[PDB]
Amino acid sequence: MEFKDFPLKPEILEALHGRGLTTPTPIEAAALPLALEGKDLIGQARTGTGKTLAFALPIAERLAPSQERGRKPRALVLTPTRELALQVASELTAVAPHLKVVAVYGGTGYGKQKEALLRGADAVVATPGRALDYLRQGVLDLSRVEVAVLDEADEMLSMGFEEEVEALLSATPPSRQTLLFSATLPSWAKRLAERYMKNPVLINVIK
Amino acid sequence: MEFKDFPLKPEILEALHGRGLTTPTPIEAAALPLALEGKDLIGQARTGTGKTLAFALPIAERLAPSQERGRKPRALVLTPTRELALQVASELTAVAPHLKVVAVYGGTGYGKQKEALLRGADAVVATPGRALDYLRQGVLDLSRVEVAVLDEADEMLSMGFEEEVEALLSATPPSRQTLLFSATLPSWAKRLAERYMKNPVLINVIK
Ligand SMILES: Nc1ncnc2c1[nH]c(=O)n2[C@@H]1O[C@H](COP(=O)(O)O)[C@@H](O)[C@H]1O
Repeated sequence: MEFKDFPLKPEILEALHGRGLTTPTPIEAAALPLALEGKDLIGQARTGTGKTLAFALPIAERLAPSQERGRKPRALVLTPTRELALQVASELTAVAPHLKVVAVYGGTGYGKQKEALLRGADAVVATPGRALDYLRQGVLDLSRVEVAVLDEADEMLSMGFEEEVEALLSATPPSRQTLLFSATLPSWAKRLAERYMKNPVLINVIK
Repeated sequence: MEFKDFPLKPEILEALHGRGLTTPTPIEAAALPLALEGKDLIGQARTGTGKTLAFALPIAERLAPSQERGRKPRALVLTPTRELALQVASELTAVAPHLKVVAVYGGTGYGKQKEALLRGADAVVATPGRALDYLRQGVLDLSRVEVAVLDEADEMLSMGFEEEVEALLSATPPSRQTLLFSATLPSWAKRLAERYMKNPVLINVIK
């Protein structure tokens, strides 16, 4: 199946087409039917392998546009690094032209990102330490998150973000959809699946 | 996604709708994009009903009608039990109305099944012992198999059919597509995968 073969809004298919994005990777191909219907998934694939559309398209498809000033984000993507936050945000912004996407990461000041959150966001793509700095401040409100994504969860674990990731997920409604990407499914990932996911389907494309 | 949302032939969708089946189960939904594109998959789902369309629809879609007298099957579905051979043959028959499906199983004589095979077959659904016996007789020819399915591999193991299943797989062309369904993924299944499958994606829906 090409992306054209999935039940995607015409505007999303045209945004894909324009970027030369035609063909889901195998993890995407298997994940999309479930993810598009709101189901929780664990995607296990070789690190850095392409899987972004497995969560970006479900976010694009699930979230209608909003103009409401100071609205809280309806999608949260946690990723380990600024570099991945910037790359994912860019990919998501391109496939969800209707959504306000804000990247959040430390190693710079608070003002700029604080002002974006306070203005409005539909999707936040965040490194966990900086994201948590915001929740306890009262600036990041996670009470409307509909879709949470854990990107490169093994790296988040190796970096020592376990407690931050958990606290951030705990600040979201358990009624959300959760998508977990882990190369190796270590004990922490399995704890996440048990504590923070609902009957998640495992898709493993490490051949 | 409903079955109508996949790229299936209209006559196959009509066959499904005529059986009252509109919606894939999660295993079916996640499997179909890859299976319809000819890729190998391991589907980990509970024993019993709920998985047939993950292999029956790819078989229906992949195989064009043929009228050749005495033709050899292009799909082989192995089941652990005689009851399931009959059940799966019936299910496949219904969704592939353009194909001749022949059930092969013990617990009865050899004549009717042998006559059916000699007349010709597009798909054979078999228990492993009877299938290997007909292979040895030169009645069942597996040289044209394009799709091989192992439905309920765990029971095949517990019943002691490992040798027979491996011999049958070995008798088919390695160019084929292979779909393996297992509730537990025991070692034997993993070694079958390693030997007989091509970079399979694993999809585990067990709750
Ligand atoms: N279906 C798809 N087609 C093309 N590029 C994709 C894709 N899904 C996906 O995530 N990408 C990109 O592929 C990148 C990874 O590619 P890699 O490093 O494995 O060559 C990801 O970071 C994305 O930028």
